[PDB]
Amino acid sequence: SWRDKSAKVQVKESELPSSIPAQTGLTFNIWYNKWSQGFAGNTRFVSPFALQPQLHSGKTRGDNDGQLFFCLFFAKGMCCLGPKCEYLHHIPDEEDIGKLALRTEVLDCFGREKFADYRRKKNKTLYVGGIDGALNSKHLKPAQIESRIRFVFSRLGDIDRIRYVESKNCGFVKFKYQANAEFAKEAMSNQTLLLPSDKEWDDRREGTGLLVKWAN
Ligand SMILES: [Zn+2]
Repeated sequence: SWRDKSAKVQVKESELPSSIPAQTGLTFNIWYNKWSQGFAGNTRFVSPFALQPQLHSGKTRGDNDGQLFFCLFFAKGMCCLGPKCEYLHHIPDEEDIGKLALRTEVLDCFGREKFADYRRKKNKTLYVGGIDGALNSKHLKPAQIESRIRFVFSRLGDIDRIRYVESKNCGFVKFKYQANAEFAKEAMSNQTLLLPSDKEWDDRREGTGLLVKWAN
């Protein structure tokens, strides 16, 4: 259990671009967009960092300091603080979500303004696009592709239903809880769908990262 270990450091500070911003801060998007644009290709970059929930999740100072919000850098595999982090480093669970419900209805699980409030039904469904590209056009059949989407998303929260739609090169992932959809959107954006066992793994950065958006 994540409760029985310290959160792992995911990256060294020196691997990240300077002027590291606060996750809820004024400049986060300027900084992150600049980061993204530094990568080659015209299509969405494939992030060199990734959350590995089992390996990475653990206690942080946030767990002991009354923190209710989750670490955005953690979700993206790029928190350099590990157990020093004042935000949470685990996958949101029912208990966390209950506490968040009492605390706010305008902020997401990361402490940012909710998407719905700047453009009653809580949206818990994500559109996942660019699947073929995130596999470097590997020849997989639908059963295999579905298994991969299910695997990576199910480790980010309780899944209500998942659908892979071959004709549209996309998937739809509906979570039981909005908090997990919020978390998973940040975790999976720009990710590869390749696995270490794939012949293509070493060349994963030549793909195009997953497109993950709120579904209609
Ligand atoms: Zn963190």
